[PDB]
Amino acid sequence: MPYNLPLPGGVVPRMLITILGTVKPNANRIALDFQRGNDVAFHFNPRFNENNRRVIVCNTKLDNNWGREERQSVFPFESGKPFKIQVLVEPDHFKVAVNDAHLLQYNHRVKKLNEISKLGISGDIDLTSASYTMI
Ligand SMILES: CC(=O)N[C@H]1[C@@H](O[C@H](C)[C@H](N)C(=O)O)O[C@H](CO)[C@H](O)[C@@H]1O[C@@H]1O[C@H](CO)[C@H](O)[C@H](O)[C@H]1O
Repeated sequence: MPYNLPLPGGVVPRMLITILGTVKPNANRIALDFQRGNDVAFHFNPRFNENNRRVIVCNTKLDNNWGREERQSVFPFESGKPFKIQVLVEPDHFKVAVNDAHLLQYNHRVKKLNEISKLGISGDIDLTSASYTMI
C-alpha cells in the first residue's frame, strides 16, 4: 500500500490519529511509519505469516539503521475484515488501540516529536480514512 498523512506541526501530546480500513484478502503485512526526515520514529508492522506465527513488530530507524524490535503477539487483524487503528500521542509514548481495545504502547525513541512530519500508511489494506484531532 502507498499513502502519506501529513502532520503539519508534527506530532504532539493529546493528538489522536485514526485509521479506518479493511484488511485485504490473503494479507501478508501492514505498516504505519511515523517519519522524521529519513528516520522512522515509530514503525508499526503487523506481520500475518512469519514462520506460521502472526506478530506485530514495532521499531525505530535512525540513520538508516533499525533498532531493537519490540514484538507483540496479540494480533486483532483478520484478512478481509474491517479494522480501526487509533494512535494516541502521549509525552512519553505512542498508545495504540485496535477495534477500540488497547493493544500496545511504544516509548518514544525520537524525542523531537514536533519533527515527526508525516505518517506513512502501507501494506495489504483498503484505506477508508486517515485523520487526526486533539482530545
Ligand atoms: C525480510 C525480513 O522480514 N527480514 C527480517 C529479518 O532480517 C534478517 C536479519 C535477515 N535480513 C532475513 O530475514 O533474511 O529479521 C529482522 C529482525 O532480526 C527483521 O525482522 C527483518 O525485517 C525488517 O524488520 C524491520 C523492523 O525491525 C522493518 O520492518 C523492515 O521493513 C523489515 O524488512
